[PDB]
Amino acid sequence: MPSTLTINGKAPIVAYAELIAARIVNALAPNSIAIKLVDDKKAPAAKLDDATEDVFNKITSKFAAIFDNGDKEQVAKWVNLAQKELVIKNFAKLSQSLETLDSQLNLRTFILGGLKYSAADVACWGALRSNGMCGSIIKNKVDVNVSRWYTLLEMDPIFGEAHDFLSKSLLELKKSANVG
Repeated sequence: MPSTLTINGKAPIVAYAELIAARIVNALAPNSIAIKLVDDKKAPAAKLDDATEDVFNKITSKFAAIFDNGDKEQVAKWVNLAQKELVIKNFAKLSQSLETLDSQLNLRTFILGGLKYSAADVACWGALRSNGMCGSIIKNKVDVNVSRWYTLLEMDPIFGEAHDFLSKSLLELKKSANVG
């Protein structure tokens, strides 16, 4: 019986990282996680089974067979940056954090430099997807490595259609609540 991941469409910072993690898991091990929707700003952004705290890392550690690339210390640093810094809508702070990631991606396709993306990439990509402030910073401060890495991952439906998946599912949720 699958784990359940609840994703909240009225969360002011949408749990993209968590959702993409789950998409990766089910892509490689179908029916591992059942996705459930809520649409209420007075509810957790995401919940794995009954866990509301440290949800990303709980998916990641639960499905360790899938998230099997990256020294865990090094993955944690970048997951921390995404969850503690890249989601925060502060221009100066976001500028600095984006510079750190840009420098990291200078000689690398993915954050930790494998052929495969890792949890580090999932967390940072999700964080930036959730944060509307970053687009212009990335452009105007010429974080072109971030730009190219973000576009690369965006062309992968697992990442780039997560928003559309969430918004069509929420539409169908409203349509079902509204049938007479």
